Amino acid sequence: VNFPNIPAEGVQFRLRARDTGYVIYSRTENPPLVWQYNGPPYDDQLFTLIYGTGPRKNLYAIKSVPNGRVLFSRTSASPYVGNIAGDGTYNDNWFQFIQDDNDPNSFRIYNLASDTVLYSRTTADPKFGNFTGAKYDDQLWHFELV
Amino acid sequence: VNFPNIPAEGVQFRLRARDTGYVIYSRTENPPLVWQYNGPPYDDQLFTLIYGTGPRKNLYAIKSVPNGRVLFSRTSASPYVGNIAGDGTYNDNWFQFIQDDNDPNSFRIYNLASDTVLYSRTTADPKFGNFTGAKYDDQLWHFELV
Repeated sequence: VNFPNIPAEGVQFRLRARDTGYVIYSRTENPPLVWQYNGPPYDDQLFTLIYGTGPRKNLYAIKSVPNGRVLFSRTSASPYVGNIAGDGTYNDNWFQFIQDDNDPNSFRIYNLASDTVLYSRTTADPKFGNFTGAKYDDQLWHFELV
Repeated sequence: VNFPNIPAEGVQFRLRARDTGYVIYSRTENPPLVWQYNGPPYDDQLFTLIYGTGPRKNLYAIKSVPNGRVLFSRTSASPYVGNIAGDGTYNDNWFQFIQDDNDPNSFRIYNLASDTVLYSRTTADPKFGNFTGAKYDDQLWHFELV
């Protein structure tokens, strides 16, 4: 089931993991350019969505407020999760927000191209990344409106 | 997780529901034109897949062997599940085969355009159809190679 409370285009938010409470950042210098962060609010944690239409209905690109790059999530080469210019030029820039089957206020950030979800955890490296497999709580996210 | 054993293009199969044991048919006369059936093998139960590429990577159109129509699954207007000419001209012609997380030998037939899965049951009308909501065993299918 698609998440029923996806922000409108233009609406700013952070992506905060339910369990760790960490947020995603997306920046242009100092790799890793996309990772998780536990600390104060900074601009590179801010996103809006580009809504897919036509064949991309129910998919979205996740676009950085300060730098305009969109996220990607792939398994073909490193970095697996990253950012790129182009407003969703690449197929692996397109994400589905899939409501959790138990917690209606959380969702997984699912990539159709790579069949992966994003996760945030505290112990096992890599502590942020993408994953194809079973459902775990560390895959659950919130849109934190700002 | 995408079902790991999706038939090659050109390979014929029936779509058989795990629990009811019914198969899907897709025909051109006698509505309903797409429905479930418990009976002898007929050619209108045979399908092959068209593999999506580009924005349709990991999606598939489900094409009738005898009549060439592809399935659709929609919520805009009746019939909700049906067939139509072409090789997936329409966005609701494109399906994802999503492995069940508990029974690795079964999958759901998921439509990205309509956010629905196909189901087969013996109880309430409509006994075959599409559905947006919780996961149930009546949504589980097999590819039956012929």
